[PDB]
Amino acid sequence: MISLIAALAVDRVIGMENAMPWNLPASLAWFKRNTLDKPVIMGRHTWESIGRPLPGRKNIILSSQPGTDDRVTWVKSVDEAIAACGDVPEIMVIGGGRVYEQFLPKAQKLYLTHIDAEVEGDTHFPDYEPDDWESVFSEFHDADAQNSHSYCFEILERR
Amino acid sequence: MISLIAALAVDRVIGMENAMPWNLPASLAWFKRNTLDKPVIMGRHTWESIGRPLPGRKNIILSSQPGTDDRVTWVKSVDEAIAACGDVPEIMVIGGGRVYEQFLPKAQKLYLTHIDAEVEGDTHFPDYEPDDWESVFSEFHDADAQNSHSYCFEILERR
Ligand SMILES: CN(Cc1cnc2nc(N)nc(N)c2n1)c1ccc(C(=O)N[C@@H](CCC(=O)O)C(=O)O)cc1
Ligand SMILES: CN(Cc1cnc2nc(N)nc(N)c2n1)c1ccc(C(=O)N[C@@H](CCC(=O)O)C(=O)O)cc1
Ligand SMILES: [Ca+2]
Ligand SMILES: [Cl-]
Ligand SMILES: [Cl-]
Repeated sequence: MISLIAALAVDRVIGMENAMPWNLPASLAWFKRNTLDKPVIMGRHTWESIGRPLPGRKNIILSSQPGTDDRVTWVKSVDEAIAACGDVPEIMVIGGGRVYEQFLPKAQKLYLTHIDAEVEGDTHFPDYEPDDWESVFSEFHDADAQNSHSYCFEILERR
Repeated sequence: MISLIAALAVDRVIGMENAMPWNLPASLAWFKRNTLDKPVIMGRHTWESIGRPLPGRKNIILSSQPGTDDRVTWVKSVDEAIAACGDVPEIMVIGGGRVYEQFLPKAQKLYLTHIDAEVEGDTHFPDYEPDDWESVFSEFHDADAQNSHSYCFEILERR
């Protein structure tokens, strides 16, 4: 089963290249809890923003360009990315935009962090008609001394 | 001598009700570099925001209220704060607003990170007179894959 995990600002704006203007360690903990011990597929820009292999996960980079680093798996197509995962219960696709667009059709679950931040951006998370998806869990949190903005975790299942 | 080290958004904003809406590991690395192996003096709110004692530094908390952690030194006056420092070449004051206000008058140097972020602030860095300070180092950087906003590091020495 393929799942997409994303952090979205108002209007579904997502990061493109530069780091997003927010500080949400609680959201990063949610991210870690949901991807640990699973294969993660990301595009090149996401890899650069991360800056190192995520520990405890099989890191797969989908890109047309060459594999800089030997610590991760470089793939050139969706098929190859899938194959590289082997046979596991759940594959996590962590972005960016183009990567999400390529896997959404095959996706069965969405883990989303909705953040109350108005960011100007070009890229948006693909349009999902939540009537093709059942929202199964939603939990809101206010901003605090450690988290810059209000955020809401949501899990949606493909119906 | 005493030095103040701070991260200022536009209009000299240093703090908000919640965590600052930025992600700047480069600025945190500059903060680490310049405070390592030195005593650091902070107010209670800054302490609570950090969450733990800063490694490799002597952590001194200036507050009217009682000590909640055995890992740090709790002081009740600027005078006591200074004394707790011992015989060191440089004492770093890391905030917040009220602490900076109390130490500015005794400071000989400022290490500033100016960040291009427009935010409604709660607390601001005390107004400094540009005629009283000399900039001896400046370095600009744009936002990138890991840093959400452009910033510039500056070190000023009292004329
Ligand atoms: C830029 N980036 C991509 C990123 C960030 N937040 C997301 N958040 C959500 N919800 N979804 C994503 N796909 C997502 N992707 C990053 C950057 C750093 C780490 C990271 O350091 N993660 C550590 C946890 C934090 C830490 O140890 O500092 C981990 O083990 O996952 C993760 C993703
Ligand atoms: C909230 N806060 C106060 C803070 C933040 N940035 C600043 N930046 C500058 N330039 N000046 C300050 N006084 C300053 N103070 C913090 C929070 C965390 C860490 C921190 O984790 N510092 C690690 C470095 C970062 C890391 O390991 O992620 C250190 O060793 O100094 C420091 C200050
Ligand atoms: Ca100069
Ligand atoms: Cl990407
Ligand atoms: Cl404080």
